Amino acid sequence: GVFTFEDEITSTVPPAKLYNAMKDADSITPKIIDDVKSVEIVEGNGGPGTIKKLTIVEDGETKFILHKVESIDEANYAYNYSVVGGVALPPTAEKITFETKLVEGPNGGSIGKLTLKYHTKGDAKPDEEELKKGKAKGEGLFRAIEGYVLANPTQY
Ligand SMILES: Oc1cc(O)c2c(c1)O[C@H](c1ccc(O)c(O)c1)[C@H](O)C2
Ligand code: NA
Repeated sequence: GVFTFEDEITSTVPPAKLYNAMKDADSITPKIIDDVKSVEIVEGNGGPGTIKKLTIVEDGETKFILHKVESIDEANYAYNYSVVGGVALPPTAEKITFETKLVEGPNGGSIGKLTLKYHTKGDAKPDEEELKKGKAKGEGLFRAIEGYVLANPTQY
């Protein structure tokens, strides 16, 4: 079954900038996120359908995550990817989809909507700790990309 969750977040960065930085995530994330060591494209050109392998470290052990780029809807400043393999993929889960979309916020900033779609096998439900972990991850990437923009103002 598919279980969807949406959280609303805010940033002081305007959406066009955040969005341009969201597209450079493969370069930005390994710098900022300590556990993330690299992102390699396995198949594709970077657009929808592209498969990426992330190499991370957890407990001094190298582990691998597989991502699939799902859709990149500029008109709605949106960037969507799915975890399709690895330990970021809980044993009882088919797939996890992470969507981020941005609109203008009150004061030149942005309002973000982070969507988590947890695909389970058959009639299983998502494990609550795994959900908590997946939301933290989604928010973490957003705050990485945001952090990089705030710290490197001339680049965006
Ligand atoms: O081991 C991790 C740690 C993380 O903080 C994250 C991991 C894996 O994977 C995701 C992630 C990490 C880097 C990316 O470039 C990306 O698009 C997604 C998550 O959102 C952030
Ligand atoms: Na790193």
